[PDB]
Amino acid sequence: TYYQDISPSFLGFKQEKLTHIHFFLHDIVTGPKPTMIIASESPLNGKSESPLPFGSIVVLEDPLTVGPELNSELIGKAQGFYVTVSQAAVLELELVMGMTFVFTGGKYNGSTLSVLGRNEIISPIREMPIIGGTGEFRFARGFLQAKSAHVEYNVYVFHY
Amino acid sequence: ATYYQDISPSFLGFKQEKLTHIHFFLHDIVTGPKPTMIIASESPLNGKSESPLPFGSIVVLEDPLTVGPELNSELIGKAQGFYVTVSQAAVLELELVMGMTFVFTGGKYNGSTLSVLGRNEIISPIREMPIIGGTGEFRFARGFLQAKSDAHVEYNVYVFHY
Amino acid sequence: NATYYQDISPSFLGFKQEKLTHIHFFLHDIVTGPKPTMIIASESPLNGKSESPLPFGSIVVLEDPLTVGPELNSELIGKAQGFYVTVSQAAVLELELVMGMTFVFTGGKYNGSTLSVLGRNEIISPIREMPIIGGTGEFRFARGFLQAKSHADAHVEYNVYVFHY
Amino acid sequence: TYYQDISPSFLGFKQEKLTHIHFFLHDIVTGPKPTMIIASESPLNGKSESPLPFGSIVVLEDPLTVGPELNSELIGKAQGFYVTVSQAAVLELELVMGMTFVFTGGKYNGSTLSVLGRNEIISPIREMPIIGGTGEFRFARGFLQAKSHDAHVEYNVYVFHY
Amino acid sequence: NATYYQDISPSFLGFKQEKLTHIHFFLHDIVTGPKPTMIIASESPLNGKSESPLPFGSIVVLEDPLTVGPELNSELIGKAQGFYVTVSQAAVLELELVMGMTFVFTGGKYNGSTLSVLGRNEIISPIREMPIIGGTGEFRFARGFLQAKSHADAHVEYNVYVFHY
Amino acid sequence: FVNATYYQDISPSFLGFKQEKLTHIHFFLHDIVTGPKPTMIIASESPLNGKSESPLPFGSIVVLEDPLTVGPELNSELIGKAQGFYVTVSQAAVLELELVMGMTFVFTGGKYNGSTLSVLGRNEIISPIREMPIIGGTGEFRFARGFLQAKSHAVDYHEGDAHVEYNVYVFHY
Repeated sequence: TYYQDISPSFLGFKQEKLTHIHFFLHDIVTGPKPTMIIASESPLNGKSESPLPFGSIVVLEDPLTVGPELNSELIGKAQGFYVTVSQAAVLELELVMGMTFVFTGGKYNGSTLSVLGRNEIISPIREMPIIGGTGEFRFARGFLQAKSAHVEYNVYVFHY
Repeated sequence: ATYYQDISPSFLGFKQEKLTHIHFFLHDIVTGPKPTMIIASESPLNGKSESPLPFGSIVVLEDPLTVGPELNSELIGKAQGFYVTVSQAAVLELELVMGMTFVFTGGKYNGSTLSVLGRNEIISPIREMPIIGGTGEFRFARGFLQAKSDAHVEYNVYVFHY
Repeated sequence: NATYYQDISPSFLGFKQEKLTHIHFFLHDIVTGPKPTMIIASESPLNGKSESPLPFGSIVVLEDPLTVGPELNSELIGKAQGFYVTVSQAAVLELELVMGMTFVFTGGKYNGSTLSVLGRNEIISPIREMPIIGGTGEFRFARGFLQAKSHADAHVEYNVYVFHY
Repeated sequence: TYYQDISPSFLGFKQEKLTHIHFFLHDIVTGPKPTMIIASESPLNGKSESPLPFGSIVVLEDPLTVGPELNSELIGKAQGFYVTVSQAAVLELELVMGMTFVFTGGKYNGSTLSVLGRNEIISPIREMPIIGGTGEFRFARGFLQAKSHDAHVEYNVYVFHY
Repeated sequence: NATYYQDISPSFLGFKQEKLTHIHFFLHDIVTGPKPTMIIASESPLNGKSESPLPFGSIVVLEDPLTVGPELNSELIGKAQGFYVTVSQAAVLELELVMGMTFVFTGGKYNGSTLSVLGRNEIISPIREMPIIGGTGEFRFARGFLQAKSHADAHVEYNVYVFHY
Repeated sequence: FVNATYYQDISPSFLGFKQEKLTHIHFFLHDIVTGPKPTMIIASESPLNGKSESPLPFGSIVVLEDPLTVGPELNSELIGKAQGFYVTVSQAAVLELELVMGMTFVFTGGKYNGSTLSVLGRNEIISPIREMPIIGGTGEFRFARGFLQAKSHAVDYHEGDAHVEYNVYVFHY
């Protein structure tokens, strides 16, 4: 009535904001042309029983949609690579992942987040850290959470 | 086309600081049946000076705070405190050091207070003074206050708190 | 579990970590004896007109001892000095105060340190809160608040919560 | 020289700066117009072997100069009041001060600082908190240290601000 | 005017204040000659099939000089070491890279310190912004971003802004 | 002892704040190359393989699931595993490899079970002290900033086996 909480930008301060981003990643392995490929197959290709033996390198350019249907509203790509890092895994596989997200659509059109984290696919919820970012996401500090082709993503990141 | 939302840091356990604009009118009633201030102790050179408040006078006050400049508007709080005349020249362009607190009555900040110790020359249009601290919703306050001018002053208060 | 992790002070990397300190003491107000700790410093001009023991516009000066416990015998660890002003024109017995006082501790870690306070004191309130407006000593750069507890020659329980370095 | 340290405002951040202010406060009692008057002596004047009994109130307008000589460059004035909070003894007076510093001349022209704290005049060094400030000292969190050298006390002021 | 004031560093009172620094150097990617600065550590499986020189899934590993000025003969600042991968299925000339690399600095105050980087990179875009993911040495707790500028062998202009202590 | 009792210094969580902590972590990384059950693989050979004189030629790519123990013995209490990759990145180097690594420590045991840190940095294996940044974390280690410091306890520079000791300093909430 006689008071309002305003933005520190009024007095010229650059407060940090917390931003929750939601989207779906589609790693597509079957199709006329898919989205990820084996950049270098694992030396134990012949011996392991795993479809992706220890030490496979995969690179990927997965689209990011607003909802779980593939033809949902595109908002960005996830580009980068993962690497198979569980010697014992056969199907329940474990990955280290180095991907960046690039967004197109809205405030964050052009802004990118970077990730490097450990993803053990069998887990219901999988947590990797938001390493940093560009554009609006400069000075990013945060994490993400992937549930599970198409994976639900929940990103929380501090920036300005 | 909205895959994002700027959530509050409280969602993750953090307690970010906030900036609040407070706006209200202060009523120094000097004449009438019960006035709002009184001269708790007078300057030992009262008759000598042509000033109504010779250097070294001490007024105590209790001025109501209203949403609008009419005294009848919604009363949101009150200023209590004192001030000291601090210019020797003086006469009518008085200079005061004021120590005073604001209490509020209703709203988010029902019951919270703000304290201020500062300096104003009444003759100037903008007078700035600091928010030295606060209680309640205004714990840990740090900010400033801008006053615009039997009397009614316009107050703009910018506070950081949590 | 043998343990391979411990939390350390940010001191070890040269940072000056902000600490929150909880200070607990009793403030005795001796109105008896040949040396009272308080005094009306400037009575109100409406002294005779009003029925209050301390009418609108009175000014009190105080020099009160601070002890670790509620008995005066307990360790003297400080002293509050300052002043306050009655700021209710209505009040007869339900006084409203503005206080400008500073706590100087003579005690342990904080011997020589001070906290300053300017705030409001409704004397009907069972728990009254005032803000820590700044400090010196270990209490340099202090931000915080303060809570005084007492119902209506006595004493008063202080709990202080003050961030500093 | 392939690298250089830049201020955070290049990226639009409002970084906090630590400022050291040096000046001399002049405490004039002798002469045709001094700088402090006794606004209210205590009800224990004669009953006290003391020039300022417990409970005296003094109001002050003191000039702040660059050097120790009243003639040196004038940069501001201290205004406010202080209250004698020590009983008996005397010469060993202890005072709680509420004053503000208003600065002329400089990048801090028209800016103020506020102080409320405890002055044991005996002490060689006396420390007091900077409780808030205005102008360029909005949100000031700091302290000052006064060194006891008519009088002229050396002040050294250490203020965080934006 | 005789100035009565001065700004100090907060370390005068013990604090370890954030610092923001600009670093400006040139990175040279010699892809041609007797000794280049990178090699194709793992060729992409779709070599014959793709038209681009560096097909999706290629891994390059680099150890590139950093100079203060754009001539390779310029004063040497440090190394950029690391890897990148081509992350665009359709690109033929307008490639897209996810890059992972470090900068060792042998120069002045920052001798021995490192910064890390992991981000996107559109080779043909004029301004290429990548995050500073962290750092060692003086750049512990590094936080920032970096901008690379080139044109439609090589040398690329680098401007990095980093917060640290 | 005495006059010491009226002040107590407490967690700013008592007032709802989430103060950042500084955590020191100490473990031993075990780099097993030779023998029947090793923790490494050369996911891709350097094209320099035949020509170069280094055991791990420039442009090799390794992938590792190294174990983390509290003490120097491999028999010691297992506290985590390090997983990821690195690339050889010095062309002059023969024995004194230069590595760029990207890797994650997942911890099993105690306060930090399931929490990860992630690391991307240079390490110059011959240095007596190798510093590498902590680039982010998860679980209890969300919003992590910090750095490692690895020191070689035992090491064979021809066969590649190592017992490295790590000391990580990380800030978080």
